[PDB]
Amino acid sequence: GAAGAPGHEPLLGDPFGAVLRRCLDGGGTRDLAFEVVERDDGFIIAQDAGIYFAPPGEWPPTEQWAVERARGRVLDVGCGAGRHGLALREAGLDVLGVDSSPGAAEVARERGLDVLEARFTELPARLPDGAGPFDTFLLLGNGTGLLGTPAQARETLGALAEVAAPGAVILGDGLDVPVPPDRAAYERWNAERGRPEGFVRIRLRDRLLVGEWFDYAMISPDDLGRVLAGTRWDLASVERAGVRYLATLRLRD
Amino acid sequence: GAAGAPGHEPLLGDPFGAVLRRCLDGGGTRDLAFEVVERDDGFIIAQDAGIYFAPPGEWPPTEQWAVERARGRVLDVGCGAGRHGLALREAGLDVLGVDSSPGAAEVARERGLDVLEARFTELPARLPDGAGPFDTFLLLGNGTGLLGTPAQARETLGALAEVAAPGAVILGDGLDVPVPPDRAAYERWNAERGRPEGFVRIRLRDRLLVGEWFDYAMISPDDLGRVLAGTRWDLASVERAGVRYLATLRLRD
Ligand SMILES: CN1CCCC[C@H]1C(=O)N[C@@H]1CO[C@@]2(C[C@H]3OC(=O)c4cc5c(O)c6c(cc5c(c43)O2)[C@@H](O)CCC6=O)[C@]1(O)Cn1cnc2[nH]c(N)nc(=O)c21
Ligand SMILES: CN1CCCC[C@H]1C(=O)N[C@@H]1CO[C@@]2(C[C@H]3OC(=O)c4cc5c(O)c6c(cc5c(c43)O2)[C@@H](O)CCC6=O)[C@]1(O)Cn1cnc2[nH]c(N)nc(=O)c21
Ligand SMILES: [Cl-]
Ligand SMILES: [Cl-]
Ligand SMILES: [Cl-]
Ligand SMILES: [Cl-]
Ligand SMILES: [Cl-]
Ligand SMILES: [Cl-]
Ligand SMILES: [Cl-]
Ligand SMILES: [Cl-]
Repeated sequence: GAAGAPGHEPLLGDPFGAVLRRCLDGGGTRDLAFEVVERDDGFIIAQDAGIYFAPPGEWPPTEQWAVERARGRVLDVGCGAGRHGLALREAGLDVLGVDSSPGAAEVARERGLDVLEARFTELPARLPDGAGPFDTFLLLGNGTGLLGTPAQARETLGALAEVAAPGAVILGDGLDVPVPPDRAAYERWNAERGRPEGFVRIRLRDRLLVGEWFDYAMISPDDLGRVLAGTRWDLASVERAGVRYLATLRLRD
Repeated sequence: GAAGAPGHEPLLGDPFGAVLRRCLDGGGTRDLAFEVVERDDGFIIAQDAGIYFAPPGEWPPTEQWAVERARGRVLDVGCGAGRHGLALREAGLDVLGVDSSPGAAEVARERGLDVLEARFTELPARLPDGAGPFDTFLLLGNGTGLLGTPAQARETLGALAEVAAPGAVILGDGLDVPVPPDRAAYERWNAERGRPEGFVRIRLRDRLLVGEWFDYAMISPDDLGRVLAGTRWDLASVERAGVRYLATLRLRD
């Protein structure tokens, strides 16, 4: 049974940024605020917003490796509260963040990171002329699964190519997870609806705010190679730590 | 917009116990599993399930005081994963827990607490003859707000009276919180619907499980005294720590 009644129901908004702002205001520690995710079948999962404020030593190893390898002019793509870009800025690198959540951008700015609020496909138009071109793009925090469906992902990758320096790389992490029977049932629903395998349609919920539906996935390295076919990016290497991986994508002409 | 479609929608079940079981299986530490609460207007809040496995030193002070004052035969009413009763059992007391969630009861049992799975009003019928009568009842974890609406609360208090020893006490904690404009709007909806002030109608959500709707409240000490009028329990004392309080209710003939 669905909750809500006309006049007493959740409103479209920025729950992601609201959660981050509450967490920051409380000290940016764990167990202060939680990100809640609802799938389009009503599946509910949550995450502690403190992970967006954790120091480099507490990140998954795939994220640590990406930040240890970053060089040159860096774009932190979907920077959240800025944890990756902030670490690079303190290490002396030229770093810019981009996030679509207005509240997330404000939090990241408050912490000290320059951030453009924009959808990724809008980057070539909204960036200043003096920004970039970028040598390293960060797509961290299951970044490869936040590119969207293959269509959307190739559109984002094309925008990144337009603002990339020759020889640029994407350092993007992802998840290669087993499929429980629950998840297999959802994949059957994807096929009935003519949707790509591996993707879920989810949104964030917080208090009486709901976010817009977006596509999310745990993409294996092999499925990532198929997305890159037709784009200027090549999968160059993959390193694994358990179910996580860090992929290096290399740009060509 | 509501999530879910016929055939791909959440099912009635025991999300509370599912969350506790996942947390225990991971070591019972923080940031493993989260309790997600949905109000009947779609308001979403979450809590870390690790709080149900925390040691006495990490509890709110009102809960610590109640366990420090417990004496005699103890009933832990709504014992969750058993944290309060387990602490008393290790200190040498005769303790029994009661919870309505089958999964919660199993977790508490696995940790070492004797637990009856029952609704509170069923206690006189379901308890063995050799159990009790009880000198101390624990209602901890905003316990006074989990008694339900005044009607339900007086029914529970009557059941506890039937299994109480002469001179028994309830040690019950609660929350005396300010009312934000959001919450004031919900209180106006309560009045439109002929519902008691202070109560919210909520349910738990986890994965594709939903729990039953139940009533929940943050009741001030003065409102608690009104509930007790008509029952054999008297509000004897209140001690405060911030917005939390610990009330001692004393049984009379
Ligand atoms: C992380 N936070 C930082 C400060 C320390 C405390 C903590 C916190 O704020 N909430 C923690 C998180 O879970 C608690 C317990 C939890 O168990 C449920 O099933 C449930 C239903 C809930 C529910 O329906 C509602 C609310 C809160 C609900 C709630 C719960 O909240 C309202 O807030 C909005 C309106 C509404 O409908 C808390 O333990 C209660 N709590 C304890 N101290 C409190 N102080 C104030 N001011 N508000 C509180 O709520 C509160
Ligand atoms: C607390 N846990 C203990 C072990 C360590 C990891 C952690 C954990 O299990 N999930 C953590 C918690 O948030 C993550 C990130 C988070 O961000 C979102 O917006 C979101 C949508 C999600 C979503 O729609 C779905 C799922 C998971 C979603 C999810 C997220 O999950 C599926 O699980 C069910 C089906 C589905 O629709 C995680 O970071 C991803 N993650 C990282 N390692 C993982 N290992 C496996 N086996 N599964 C994972 O998921 C995973
Ligand atoms: Cl988490
Ligand atoms: Cl450099
Ligand atoms: Cl900025
Ligand atoms: Cl596609
Ligand atoms: Cl919590
Ligand atoms: Cl004793
Ligand atoms: Cl038992
Ligand atoms: Cl009532």
